[PDB]
Amino acid sequence: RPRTAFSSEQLARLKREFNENRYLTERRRQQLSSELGLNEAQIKIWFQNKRAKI
Repeated sequence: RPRTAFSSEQLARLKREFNENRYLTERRRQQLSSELGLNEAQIKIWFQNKRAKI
């Protein structure tokens, strides 16, 4: 699944969440999917790549 394009607002929210906790429980990933309008799979990959860059 190739990464989708995130909006400025979606990225801002993602970075803020990452800053709070960089590991994502299944439940939080599901709540973040609902709130941001992104597939849970896109959030998971964004989190994994972000930790790798870090």
